[PDB]
Amino acid sequence: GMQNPVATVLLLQGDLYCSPNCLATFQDQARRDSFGIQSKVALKTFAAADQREAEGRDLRTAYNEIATDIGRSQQINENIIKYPPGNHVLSGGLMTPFHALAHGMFGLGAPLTFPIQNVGLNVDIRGIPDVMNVIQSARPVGTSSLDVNFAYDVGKDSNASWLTLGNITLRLVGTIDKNASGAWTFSGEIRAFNDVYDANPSNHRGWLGENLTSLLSAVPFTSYSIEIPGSLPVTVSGN
Ligand SMILES: [Ca+2]
Ligand SMILES: [Cl-]
Repeated sequence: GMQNPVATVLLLQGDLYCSPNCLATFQDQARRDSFGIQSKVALKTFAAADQREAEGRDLRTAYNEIATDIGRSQQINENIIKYPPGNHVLSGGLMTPFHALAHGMFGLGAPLTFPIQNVGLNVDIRGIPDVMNVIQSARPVGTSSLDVNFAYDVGKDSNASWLTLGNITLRLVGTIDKNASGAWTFSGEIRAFNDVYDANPSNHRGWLGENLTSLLSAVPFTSYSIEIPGSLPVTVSGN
């Protein structure tokens, strides 16, 4: 099998970590070794696997391949997988909040990218009064412009992404075509402002739970910026 027991345990735990049981299983591991080697190596593997999912790979395949590669070493220390130095990208998948968590403890404060299309937004503008108020403000019949920003609870769409981002600020930018009737169409795009990730584990207590938050309170962290590049084209109409 593997050249070491850390990789062996990773492969054994694949069915649980690459599932909805990931958090509970990781909490149990962290409790067992006091956020020790196996826990740190698991967390780094999650971040690596998420990175690979962001690049187009299958999560479980990516996870298994990283564990297998760790398995080529006879060593068992926490550096048998290194948190890489370059451009980290969040996939929006199962392991994304773990990747963000990993980044606060291993990423040296470097910015991370969360492509807007990976977040899982499904913004219903008609459900946002401050935006609808601006839409339906003093406008000429014909074409006019809209460019406004609004807070958004990402949990409206993805409890998961929420674990990483919480609230963010979105920008709606485009043009409105309106009738002499008062019927209108908006065509444009949603963009997102950068989000500060506060890597203090007390900010993550609800998700991480009592024991893990306690264990991580002892570990150094550096907060960082999450860049949320790109645009989501959208169309909205009303009266
Ligand atoms: Ca936020
Ligand atoms: Cl070793």
